[PDB]
Amino acid sequence: KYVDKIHIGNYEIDAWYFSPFPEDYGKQPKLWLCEYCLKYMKYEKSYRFHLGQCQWRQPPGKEIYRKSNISVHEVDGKDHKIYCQNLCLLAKLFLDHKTLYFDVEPFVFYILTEVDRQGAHIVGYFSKEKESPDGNNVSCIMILPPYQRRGYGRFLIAFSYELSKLESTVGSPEKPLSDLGKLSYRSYWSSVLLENLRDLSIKDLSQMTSITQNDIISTLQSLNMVKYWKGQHVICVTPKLVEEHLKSAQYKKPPITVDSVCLKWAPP
Ligand SMILES: CCCOc1cc(C)c(F)c(C(=O)NNS(=O)(=O)c2ccccc2)c1
Ligand code: NA
Ligand SMILES: [Zn+2]
Repeated sequence: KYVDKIHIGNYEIDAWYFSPFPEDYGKQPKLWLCEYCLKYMKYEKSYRFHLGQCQWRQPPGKEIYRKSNISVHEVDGKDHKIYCQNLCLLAKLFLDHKTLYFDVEPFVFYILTEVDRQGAHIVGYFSKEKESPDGNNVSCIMILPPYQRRGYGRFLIAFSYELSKLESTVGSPEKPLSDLGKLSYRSYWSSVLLENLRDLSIKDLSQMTSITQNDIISTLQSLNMVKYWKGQHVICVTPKLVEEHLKSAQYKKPPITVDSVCLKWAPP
């Protein structure tokens, strides 16, 4: 029997996938998780006692982004091993393709939280390899179900690319992406490139956005905005065609913006 249900904060959440919590934890009808330190527990009573005792009111690591009540914490896998292991076990409940949960030292984790009077409440995260040979600026990215499709995933996607910009590099999320992950990345890519085309070669768009040329090309192909000439993809769009796409339905929800002014981060 596997963990099939968790209590975290004020949410009960059904699992989507197997995650390798220890066997005696999976046998319980429900797993209880401290929303601040991510300690997982077998019983409501041990959960209630921990809450009265736990002094954490936010993730560990350093707050590298804060605007109003939106906050991002950078957490090194080597400095906060247990925390990051528990984060990975949590994420695996909602990610089919994640495979790494206990060797967290090669990773840095970026925790998105939403703050109120009580503390900084975890929304989701993405992990990133400290040294990515394949040029991946995201290893795994996960939004907890009650926060999905509400702008938090787009924020985190945009955030990963702001780091890539500061690193003077391009990057792409590690594949395979989840079903909702694909739609989210394609929508973010379209929004960003269409906005830049409204306000340029494919190499220019890549340097301005840190989106890889392949991801730019595949996105422009889905928008039918690229011509092919003698082995080279070429951007072929009229300023009116861009506006037609942009005012369409799906680009109407107001995003949580990444304000680079509020991002306190220096590249390694
Ligand atoms: C738990 C498994 C998957 O977890 C995720 C992962 C990602 C990358 C997500 F983006 C989301 C998510 O919630 N997307 N919807 S969205 O934020 O409103 C959005 C709107 C427009 C353009 C992009 C995103 C959930
Ligand atoms: Na649920
Ligand atoms: Zn705790």
